[PDB]
Amino acid sequence: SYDSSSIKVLKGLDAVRKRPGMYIGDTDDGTGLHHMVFEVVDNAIDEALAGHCKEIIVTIHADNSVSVQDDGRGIPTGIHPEEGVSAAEVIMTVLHAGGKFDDNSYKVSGGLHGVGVSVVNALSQKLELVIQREGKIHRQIYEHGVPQAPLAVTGETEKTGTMVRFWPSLETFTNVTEFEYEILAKRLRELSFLNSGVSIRLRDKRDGKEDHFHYEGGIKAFVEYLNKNKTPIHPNIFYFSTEKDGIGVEVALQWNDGFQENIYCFTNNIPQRDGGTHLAGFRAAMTRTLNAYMDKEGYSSATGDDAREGLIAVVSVKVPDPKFSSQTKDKLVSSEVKSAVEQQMNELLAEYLLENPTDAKIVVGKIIDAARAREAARRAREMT
Amino acid sequence: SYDSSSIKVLKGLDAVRKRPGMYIGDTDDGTGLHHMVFEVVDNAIDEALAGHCKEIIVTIHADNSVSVQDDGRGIPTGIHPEEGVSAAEVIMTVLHAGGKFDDNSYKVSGGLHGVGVSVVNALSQKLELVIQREGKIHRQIYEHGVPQAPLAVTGETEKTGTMVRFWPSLETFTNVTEFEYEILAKRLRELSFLNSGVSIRLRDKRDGKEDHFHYEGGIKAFVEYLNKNKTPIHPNIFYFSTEKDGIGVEVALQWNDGFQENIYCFTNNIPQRDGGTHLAGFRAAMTRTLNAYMDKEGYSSATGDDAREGLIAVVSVKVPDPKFSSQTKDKLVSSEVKSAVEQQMNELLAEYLLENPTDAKIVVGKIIDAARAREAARRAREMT
Ligand SMILES: Nc1ncnc2c1ncn2[C@@H]1O[C@H](COP(=O)(O)OP(=O)(O)NP(=O)(O)O)[C@@H](O)[C@H]1O
Ligand SMILES: Nc1ncnc2c1ncn2[C@@H]1O[C@H](COP(=O)(O)OP(=O)(O)NP(=O)(O)O)[C@@H](O)[C@H]1O
Ligand SMILES: [Cl-]
Ligand SMILES: [Cl-]
Ligand SMILES: [K+]
Ligand SMILES: [K+]
Ligand SMILES: [Mg+2]
Ligand SMILES: [Mg+2]
Ligand code: NA
Ligand code: NA
Repeated sequence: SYDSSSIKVLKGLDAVRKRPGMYIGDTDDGTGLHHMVFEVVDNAIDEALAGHCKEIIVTIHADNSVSVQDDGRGIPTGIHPEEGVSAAEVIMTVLHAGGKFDDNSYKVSGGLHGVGVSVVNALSQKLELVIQREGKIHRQIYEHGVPQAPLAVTGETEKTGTMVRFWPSLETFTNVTEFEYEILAKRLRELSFLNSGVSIRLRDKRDGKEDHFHYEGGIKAFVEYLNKNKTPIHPNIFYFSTEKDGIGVEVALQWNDGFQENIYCFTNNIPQRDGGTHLAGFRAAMTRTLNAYMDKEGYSSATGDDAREGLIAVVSVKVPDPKFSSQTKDKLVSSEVKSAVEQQMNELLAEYLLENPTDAKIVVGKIIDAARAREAARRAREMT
Repeated sequence: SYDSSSIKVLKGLDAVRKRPGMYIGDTDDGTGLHHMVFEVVDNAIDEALAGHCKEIIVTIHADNSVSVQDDGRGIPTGIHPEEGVSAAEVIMTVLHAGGKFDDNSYKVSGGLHGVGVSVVNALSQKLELVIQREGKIHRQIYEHGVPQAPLAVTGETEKTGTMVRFWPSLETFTNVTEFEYEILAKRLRELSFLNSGVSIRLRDKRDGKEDHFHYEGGIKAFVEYLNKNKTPIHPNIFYFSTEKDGIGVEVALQWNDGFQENIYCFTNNIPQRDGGTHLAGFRAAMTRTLNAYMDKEGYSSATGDDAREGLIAVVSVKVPDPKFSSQTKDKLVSSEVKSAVEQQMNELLAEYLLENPTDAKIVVGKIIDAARAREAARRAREMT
């Protein structure tokens, strides 16, 4: 019988547990599990982007929980007038609730959906929240998203910040259920490059391992680190940072003598594994600008792929209201960011090539050599 | 000032309009726009999977709206006791509300989130809903998701079905704002192959163009259609359909003399452009089974990629509760479907090769030739 009683409305966080795929991704291969940490980290990084957080401490506890402490402003603790409970509880228990739906609290933020930490809460057998703010320490415990008591003052403090510790639910997560130090370290190291001046610590209470990430030199240094084990073919890393028409575009890149292409794209410090409009705009501008240079200099045929070979690049955009295809933010689907990246790249890359002739001639040589190798491969295939 | 007044809860469908990327995808390149149609179509296809719908009519109207009519059971019209309005209105106005959170109404369905048509409604300047059910015709109009009046009986009928017509909001959709016949036709043709016995019609009132898709022969015929403009190298399409351990696995495939790999994956008739665990399980089983055969027959080194070359395959799984990484369902993230596909493929592909020696020897030859071409390409690159 298919009728009005067949229609069910999922309330609170029930939808997250029912359909975890669309909120956290793969609950079996470990990617979703670690994404739980990243949602919490991203919220602390947003306090850092806002200029309020200078230290983030991530700890893997010996009981397989993870905590993230920041020294930001603290999650608001006061009673939310409409909802009638602490704003912190609203944040933790309500989907599409948060402080990033305008630019008053965070001018630019990786967070935008009002979903992330409420997902972590929904999918955690236990979550502990400690907030330092307005001279007071506040604490609350959740179990499978359900607050055990209202947020309560437990003492006094001169400090501000938020600590979230969570124990993932094994009713949701399967197979890969332990946290992997290196997965967290990779992301935190990257975040240090992306946030100069923010101390990021990782501590593993299981074996005593720890790291302190506080790189200077930003995404240019990130490119150096990424080319460390490789062989850069020219010495001057191309770098710029601009802010035009509301959009920040920061790019660093350098070619090596290998044959892989590694372009790391970020939007408000969140990586897009699956690329997007920023990547599209980067590729379009590289192809145009190199072709223009080779034409002008009489080095001209090479395609976009030949320029890709041996390339390491970091593309980091800052966008007031970006659009991602999912909660996990693997792909940027904002057409105006393609235009911004493409335009800034076309201008500044052309200038780089004019200002650094030694590097330009090396890169042209590399593109030519890639095109020659591609044609030889093609001819060899045809002939078998 | 960052405090409890900074925290905002988005209600009703406001979150969909605020953050359309995570609900419909790209609102500028036309993919999201057409996805609006596909959400409505998928709901009608689910009535077909349930055995209640035998005809679906998709119409592109001259005012740039689209309608989808089905002859299924009809969206329930009775008052929802908890919500206090028609179940149809709950469906249209509430996220994570629907009839696919258990298997009582639809044993297997592409729909699972309780989100799709409410998104279409949220992002439409106008939506018209007409439901035929329990001897009555019911109608309701929405504007930007807001019902203009409660669902009302407008007359009598011996028929059942649902008609949704929507006019997309240009406050959300930009650039590509007109519907493209061929985009809809591709998907509807595919759905006809996937749903033998369901008549699917497409009509364009702008120019009078129409199609009637009612292919027989299922996914085997789909493979024929896909190889039509190519040159199959062996005559017997590998095909099976099984249902084991709660999971349906249906595969058809055939090699052609070209060099592309085209594997079309589906879960409950919804395509995964970005692949997933079904694709992973398919690839794993092809590699194992071909290698085993070549070893046994003394034809053995070829990798998984060499088997990929010239391959056309359709992989269609039927899953009680699949997991997708997003509302647009581009990627299947269900580890148990990898195991089911891999296991069924290993068994039945091995049998196919034993039963069809002429085809097996041709395919082995092709894999060998691909491996030879790959090595020649590699050697040619190294030598430049
Ligand atoms: N560490 C923190 N410090 C201060 N405020 C925080 C912190 N973590 C969360 N918040 C607040 O809680 C809100 C909700 O967080 P969350 O559910 O993660 O959604 P979001 O960050 O807004 N967006 P998203 O992560 O993309 O879903 C944020 O918008 C902030 O207002
Ligand atoms: N054409 C239809 N015929 C009958 N029932 C329908 C039809 N369209 C929608 N429904 C009902 O409306 C519910 C909500 O649809 P919708 O918001 O699209 O979510 P869903 O189909 O359940 N899941 P999803 O599409 O993955 O978000 C469905 O689960 C059905 O119960
Ligand atoms: Cl407050
Ligand atoms: Cl009813
Ligand atoms: K939230
Ligand atoms: K719905
Ligand atoms: Mg967040
Ligand atoms: Mg649906
Ligand atoms: Na914002
Ligand atoms: Na179901």
